Amino acid sequence: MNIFEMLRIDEGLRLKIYKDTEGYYTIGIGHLLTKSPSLNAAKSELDKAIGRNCNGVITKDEAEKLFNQDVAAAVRGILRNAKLKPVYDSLDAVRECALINMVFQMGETGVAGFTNSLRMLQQKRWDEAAVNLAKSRWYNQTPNRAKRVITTFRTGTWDAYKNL
Ligand SMILES: [Cl-]
Ligand SMILES: [Cl-]
Ligand SMILES: [Cl-]
Ligand SMILES: [Cl-]
Ligand SMILES: [Cl-]
Ligand SMILES: [Rb+]
Ligand SMILES: [Rb+]
Ligand SMILES: [Rb+]
Ligand SMILES: [Rb+]
Ligand SMILES: [Rb+]
Repeated sequence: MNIFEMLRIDEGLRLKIYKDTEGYYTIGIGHLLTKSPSLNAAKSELDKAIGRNCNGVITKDEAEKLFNQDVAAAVRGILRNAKLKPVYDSLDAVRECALINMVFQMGETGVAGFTNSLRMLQQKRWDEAAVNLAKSRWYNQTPNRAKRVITTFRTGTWDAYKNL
């Protein structure tokens, strides 16, 4: 298990534009296209992302291309974010994956807002952090995915993903 396998479990793979858990147009492995309700706006974003005439459909290789961009950019953005960088650097490589997962799902700014949980993580107060992380819209709206991510933070193991 690694970050790619983890997010592939959590996000799935779809080759046609679809609506994510929040109702937003998405494709591939959790590649958010737009929050607009206009499918045409989503289709324009897609063509621009891939560099061709897709009208809503991509290949697996293309989906994987966007996914590695998105993971790379999540890591890079964490390391440029003054709130998230110290926490990332303080964490072991398994727990880092949980942080990348959260940023992938809810964006940098959203994760950086978990001030109290981030402090508990940097303090290595794992069960306290886990309790705090669950007190969130995040957890309420996607509780099974959040449980998996939280278990990864709490334990530093892949127990919540091994054989998914
Ligand atoms: Cl439209
Ligand atoms: Cl993009
Ligand atoms: Cl604790
Ligand atoms: Cl709490
Ligand atoms: Cl869920
Ligand atoms: Rb998804
Ligand atoms: Rb996403
Ligand atoms: Rb729509
Ligand atoms: Rb580290
Ligand atoms: Rb905050």
